Amino acid sequence: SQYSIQQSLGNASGVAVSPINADATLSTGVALNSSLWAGIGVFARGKPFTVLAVTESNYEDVLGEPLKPSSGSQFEPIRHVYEAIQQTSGYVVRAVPDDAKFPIIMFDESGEPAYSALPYGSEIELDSGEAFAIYVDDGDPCISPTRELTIETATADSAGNERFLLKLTQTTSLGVVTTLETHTVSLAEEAKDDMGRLCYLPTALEARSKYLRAVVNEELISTAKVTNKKSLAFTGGTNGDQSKISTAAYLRAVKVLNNAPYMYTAVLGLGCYDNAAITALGKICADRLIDGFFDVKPTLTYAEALPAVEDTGLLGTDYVSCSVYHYPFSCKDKWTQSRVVFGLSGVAYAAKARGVKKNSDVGGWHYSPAGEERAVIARASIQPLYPEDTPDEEAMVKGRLNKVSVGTSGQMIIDDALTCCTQDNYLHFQHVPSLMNAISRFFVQLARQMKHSPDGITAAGLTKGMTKLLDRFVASGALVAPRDPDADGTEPYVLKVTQAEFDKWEVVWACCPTGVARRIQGVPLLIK
Amino acid sequence: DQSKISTAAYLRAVKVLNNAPYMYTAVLGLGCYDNAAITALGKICADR
Repeated sequence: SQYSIQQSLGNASGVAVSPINADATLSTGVALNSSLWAGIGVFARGKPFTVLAVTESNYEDVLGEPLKPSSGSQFEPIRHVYEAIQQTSGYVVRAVPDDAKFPIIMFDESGEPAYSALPYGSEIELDSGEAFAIYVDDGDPCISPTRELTIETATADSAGNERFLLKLTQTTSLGVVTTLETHTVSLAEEAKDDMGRLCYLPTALEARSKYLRAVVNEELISTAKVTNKKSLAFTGGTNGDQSKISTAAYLRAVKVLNNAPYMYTAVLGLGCYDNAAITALGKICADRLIDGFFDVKPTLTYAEALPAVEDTGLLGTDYVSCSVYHYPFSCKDKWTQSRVVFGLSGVAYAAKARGVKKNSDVGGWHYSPAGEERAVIARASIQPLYPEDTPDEEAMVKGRLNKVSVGTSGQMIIDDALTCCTQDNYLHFQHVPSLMNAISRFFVQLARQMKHSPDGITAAGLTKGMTKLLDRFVASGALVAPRDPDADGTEPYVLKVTQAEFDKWEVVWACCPTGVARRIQGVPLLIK
Repeated sequence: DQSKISTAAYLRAVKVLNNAPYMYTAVLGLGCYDNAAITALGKICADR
């Protein structure tokens, strides 16, 4: 019609405006100064084999209350999570034993309920007389506190379908009874609630409720009717024995964590001392170009610590960014007030996060996770496990094992930044791989955004983006002038974007990383 | 019954709005949660 604006204007009278170009102002949003930690573990409450999300204000309820050290070896990951959350949120994966079962309540045409329990990861087959089944997907075995489900009759909708109110409430062993969630659902395939949302039972429970799930029987759903049932009771749920877990469960959990569609920059090995799982997490590091902080069993003597590092499998050249720790000390627990021992992965990641939060523009990735201002260990009544033994500093450094010490003022600190790389070059320090991986991740983002463009745009865009990013790093202070300014020039970074064939755009950037200050030597002199 | 309306009616209404001989600088999607209608209104934006 009129007031319309064309864009082509080919060989005919008229006026047209071309669409806005906006190609010389292409930025990239990656937000490099952000770090999240991902880990697997064994907990009390949570959905098994499904990626979770833990923040500083919900971990207690999403992951359940902390376990008890006297129960067994399952008390480690909760403490690791508590020590690592202090800085940033993260993602966890809960792995359960084989015989863990969740409760199920199955109804019928008349409405008389029946109870059962089914192992995790299995769907439900409905009997002939069963109309619909409701089960709990929070992961809690519904043993303490108990959980009760109530059905109440409600007013029918405008169309005429009957909608009933579902109320699930938790009751503690002491006697405290509080409501937990409520809904208005119906068995009709098209009925709607008062607010207009869909009220069909399966989809409604799946979408708007994070505690329950339901299934229905298509044949019997037409004639199904529900009565008024008050104060039902889930039963049969059982978390099983969590002391022992087959390596298959850990492998499945780490595979799920691999396939998780999220972003994280640390693969913390939360209290999982299994060689296969540690190797898989190292593979995750190598694949995603991130950092890992694993730790050997913190109950081995200094003599057996060295062969265990070779055993755990990351010693080689593929995993150049994974650090291995060892903390053979005792401590007094924060919650249960007992004598417990656990690892150092959480504190190592806390040190790394404190380092990465220093710079604000691009984030400081060049700070090593050690020292007395960024890696202090906060515990209670640290009592050494083997006071009669002594470290093996030279052997530890040759075997790539970071060691704890006592810094100034008497608080224990981490005093090494050595990775699992065996080659004796710049790559075995901790900060260099992290900085290079940050650059590589930014490059991947930029090139993915800029793929499939003509060479004229591509060359200029790539050069501009890389020059800007590396200038930001140099201004931050992570790159310095080369050590020998005679052969390899005098610039911190050298960038070269070239074409190899019709489409092989090749970018080569060489950077000079900063030098950590690990060994300091003073030589006093006297002047005649 | 104004509860349910076929997408044909919404398409006809948005076509009439497109062909309207007036001047406006905002194409507010007043409480119409239909994918086809929203796409048509986006077309109106991109055109005018």
